[PDB]
Amino acid sequence: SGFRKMAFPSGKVEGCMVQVTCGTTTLNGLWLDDVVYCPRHVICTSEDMLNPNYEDLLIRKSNHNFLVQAGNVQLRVIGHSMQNCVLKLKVDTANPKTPKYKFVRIQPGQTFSVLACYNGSPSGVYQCAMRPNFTIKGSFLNGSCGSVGFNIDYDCVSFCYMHHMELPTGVHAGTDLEGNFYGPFVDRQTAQAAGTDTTITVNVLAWLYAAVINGDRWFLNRFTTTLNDFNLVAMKYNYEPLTQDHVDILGPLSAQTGIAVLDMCASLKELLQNGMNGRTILGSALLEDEFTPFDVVRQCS
Amino acid sequence: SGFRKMAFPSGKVEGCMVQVTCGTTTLNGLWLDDVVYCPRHVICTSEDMLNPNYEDLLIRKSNHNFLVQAGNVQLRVIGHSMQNCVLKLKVDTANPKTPKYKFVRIQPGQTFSVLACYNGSPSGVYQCAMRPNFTIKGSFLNGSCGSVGFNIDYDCVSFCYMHHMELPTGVHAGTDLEGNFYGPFVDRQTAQAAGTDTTITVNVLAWLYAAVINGDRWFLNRFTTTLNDFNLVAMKYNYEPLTQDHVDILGPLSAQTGIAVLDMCASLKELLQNGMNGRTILGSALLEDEFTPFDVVRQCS
Ligand SMILES: *CC(=O)N1CCN(c2nc(NC)nc(N[C@@H](CCO)c3ccccc3Cl)n2)C[C@H]1C(=O)NCCC(N)=O
Ligand SMILES: *CC(=O)N1CCN(c2nc(NC)nc(N[C@@H](CCO)c3ccccc3Cl)n2)C[C@H]1C(=O)NCCC(N)=O
Repeated sequence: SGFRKMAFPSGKVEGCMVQVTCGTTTLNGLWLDDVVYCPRHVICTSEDMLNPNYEDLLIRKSNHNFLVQAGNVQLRVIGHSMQNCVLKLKVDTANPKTPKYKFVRIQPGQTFSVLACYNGSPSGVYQCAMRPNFTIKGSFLNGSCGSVGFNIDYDCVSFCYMHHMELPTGVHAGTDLEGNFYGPFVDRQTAQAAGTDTTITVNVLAWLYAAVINGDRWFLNRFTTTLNDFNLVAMKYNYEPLTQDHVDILGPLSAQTGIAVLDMCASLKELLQNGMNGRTILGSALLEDEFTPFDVVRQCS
Repeated sequence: SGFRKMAFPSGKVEGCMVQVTCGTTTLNGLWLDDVVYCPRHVICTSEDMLNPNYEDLLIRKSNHNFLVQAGNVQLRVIGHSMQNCVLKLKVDTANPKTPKYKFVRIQPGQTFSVLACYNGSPSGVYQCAMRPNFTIKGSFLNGSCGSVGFNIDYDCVSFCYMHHMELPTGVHAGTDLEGNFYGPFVDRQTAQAAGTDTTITVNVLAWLYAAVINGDRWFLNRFTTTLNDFNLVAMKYNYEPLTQDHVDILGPLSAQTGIAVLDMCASLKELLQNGMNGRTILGSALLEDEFTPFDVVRQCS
């Protein structure tokens, strides 16, 4: 019983966090086997933030310009290279704490855990979702760059996010672990701003199933809807279209609760049109969209 | 920027989780130095749940009736003893991953991280608060007993909670690590139920300061209030009394934002009396009370 924003246990990722310093710039890196990954803007000088040519900046560096510290131990850099917007620092020691891992890029609407770090030291763990506009609503302060996002499945860490910047609205942008940005953001000074966002409909429906599994039933009704008629309502309320694949993915939660997916859609339509009339679902007075169907199944009975 | 329900990194606690089996009952234990701690109801037989005499149940046991597994390694039990509602199983191996730790009992209104576990294997981490009625609104399934709650300060884990049961409303009850229950709950079959709860006023005020630090200002006003006049409003809305100590504890957040505590109280009074008129604070449409002043300071700029 209960339903919380739950992250994956962070220990396997804690043992990978290091501090990378270049000049007077310090941020976090990720140490896997004998490579340390970090945002390439660690080599950016405050003099040309407008259009850094990173190829130029990096050719002017040697290995000894990179200070890597794992706890109280300094790691000798023996190679450096750029991959898209990430730097790869080869070190002379393989991390003995390297978990089984993968680099996976996630979709908008999928969730992951973030281990926020400062000066290579982990400070907290929380759950986040990739928004439809490829930002994340994180919690990060200055120096958090290089903190990572990840999911864990049977002892294997799938890294999906490395933090690079805060946008003007206070939301966050970064890359996958191959250095490729999520969304149109760039690691150079621009008035870049998050494009218009939408609500993740399949996740709101998953969360309504969580609520029914946990005994919140007040929002149910005897009605059904067609997919097409529901999607006309979704569009009006800035919700993403619900696809037949989404309906199929919600199949197990449907079967467990005995509520057809299009019957739940009729409830969501009524909540969008009427509001909640001062009631709450799973302790929230708004419709929550940062739990996937997988998240609900993992957490709920 | 941003404000999330953030837990402490869980690695130091993951390395302490083990599985304890007695008969056909399995739950989690906590392995620190050469002792494993777990709920004593692991020795309860389904035949007398009504008034188990645990002293009797334990005298009838030997060391070999306790199976302790740390990962894939079985730990030899060499001593067993009861302390209040916890069992202490002495094993022949000190946990090499034991962190610096303390056993601390927390107050209602204080927060902590929970590492939910099943069969000695960690599954997720989340943040929780001790409610004024000494329950916690956790997320736990069958077999979660023995999962712990904790805070971390400069490499030292202060354990404050061990999970023992779900109450009929779906909230959770357990003990400190000395085996003493939080609240009036008992590890025997009763219609025990959570007593009436209240909202943690000092934490709501801390969270309004977080919102101002993060640029949500719409709820501020030019008014002030006296402490006595605010507390008359608090009582009406089932909020805890605000003490002068609470006002003092909010001093740093007051100073950083330039908003006097009693000025923020005037805003909270207006939010209680008027509602939010369809607006949100820090992504919530209700007043959040599970962030302490310390939590806000740790997370915010
Ligand atoms: C992750 C982290 O700890 N960061 C983000 C990067 N960094 C920073 N500082 C400043 N000060 C002027 N400016 C930037 N500008 C961004 C572009 C935004 O358009 C930039 C510019 C050049 C190269 C790379 C980048 Cl990301 N970046 C310090 C620090 C931080 O959190 N800064 C807050 C603002 C931000 N845009 O991240
Ligand atoms: C933590 C955990 O994994 N638990 C909780 C304890 N346990 C359980 N099962 C059952 N089945 C009938 N009953 C109880 N009763 C509680 C008292 C509630 O009044 C009890 C009775 C005797 C001794 C100790 C206790 Cl806690 N407990 C299984 C399992 C679980 O989560 N059960 C759900 C219900 C509950 N009360 O925890």
